[PDB]
Amino acid sequence: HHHMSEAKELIKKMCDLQNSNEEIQKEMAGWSGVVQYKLDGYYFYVEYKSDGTCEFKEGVHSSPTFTVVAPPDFWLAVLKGQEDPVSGFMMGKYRIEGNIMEAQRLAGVIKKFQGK
Amino acid sequence: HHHMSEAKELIKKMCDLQNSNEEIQKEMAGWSGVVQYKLDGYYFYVEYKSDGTCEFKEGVHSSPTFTVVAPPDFWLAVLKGQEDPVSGFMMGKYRIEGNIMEAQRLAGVIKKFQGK
Repeated sequence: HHHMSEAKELIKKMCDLQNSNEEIQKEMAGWSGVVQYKLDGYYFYVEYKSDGTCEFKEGVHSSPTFTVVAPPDFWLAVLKGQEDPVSGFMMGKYRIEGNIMEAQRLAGVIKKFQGK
Repeated sequence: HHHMSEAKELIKKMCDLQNSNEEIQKEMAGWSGVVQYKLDGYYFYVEYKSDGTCEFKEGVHSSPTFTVVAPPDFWLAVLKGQEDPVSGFMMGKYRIEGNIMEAQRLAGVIKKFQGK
C-alpha cells in the first residue's frame, strides 16, 4: 500500500527510537536545534535537545535551524538507506533552506585558534 | 594601519598554525572540504584534508563545500573573536552560499538508525 505520509511516519518512529535508546542519545547530545520538514504538503518538525532527546511536532516552526523541502517518496527512500542525501542534494533531488550549520561550523573552527 | 586584506592574511596565518600544530590537526581530522572566501574582491579558499591538514589557495574553487561572502572588516573582527559569526549571520552581517553541511548532518543522523 503506497501512501505519501510514510516518510513522516518513519521520522516519527525514529524520534520514538531515539528517545528510547541510551546510545543514540549519547551520540546526539551536545546540540540543540530544529529541523523543519516539508514533504509535499506535510509540515512537521523535530526539535533536538542538548541532552540528546528530541520531539516530533506537527506543523511549522517559526524559526528553524534548517528546513528540508523534498518529495515524500524520495525522502522515504533516503530514510531507508536506499538513496544518498548528500549526492541527492548535489543532483537537485530536494532542497534545503538555512545556513546556520555552515555558520556554526565556522565558529567552531575559529574557536581552536583562540589564544594562539 | 587599516587595510582591507588583513582578514585574508590572518586566515593564511591560521592555515600555517593549523599545519604546524599536532593537536589542532587531530581535532580537524576526519573531514574534507573547501571553504571559499569572498571578502570585498579578495577571492581565496582553504582546502581541508581528512588528515586534519589544510591548504590556503588564491582565487576561486569551481565547487566548494560552501562560500563566505563578507565585508573584510567584519570578518577580521570575527577572526579575532570580537564578533560572533552565528549571531552575525542571523542578523544579516554576511552571507553564506551552500547547504552541503546541512545535507551531511542529515546523512549522519540517518546513519544511527541504520539497522534498527
